[PDB]
Amino acid sequence: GSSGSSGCVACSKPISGLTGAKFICFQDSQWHSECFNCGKCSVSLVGKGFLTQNKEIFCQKCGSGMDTDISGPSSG
Ligand SMILES: [Zn+2]
Ligand SMILES: [Zn+2]
Repeated sequence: GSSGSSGCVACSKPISGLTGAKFICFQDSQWHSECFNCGKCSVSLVGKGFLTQNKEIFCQKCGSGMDTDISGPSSG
């Protein structure tokens, strides 16, 4: 996206380019190590495998899309 610059999606600070910092590039957006985590709990996703549903980033346990039943997790 050559139209402008940006900062860490999680804090908007300007990333120190390729100066040697530890960063992640997901969907061309910028994330820092300390800012890469499960949206539902904040556990660091740096190391562990992450999940992506509804464009959101979650941990395995939280994103466990178990095909339990077609009723239960709804108003009933
Ligand atoms: Zn940050
Ligand atoms: Zn979680």
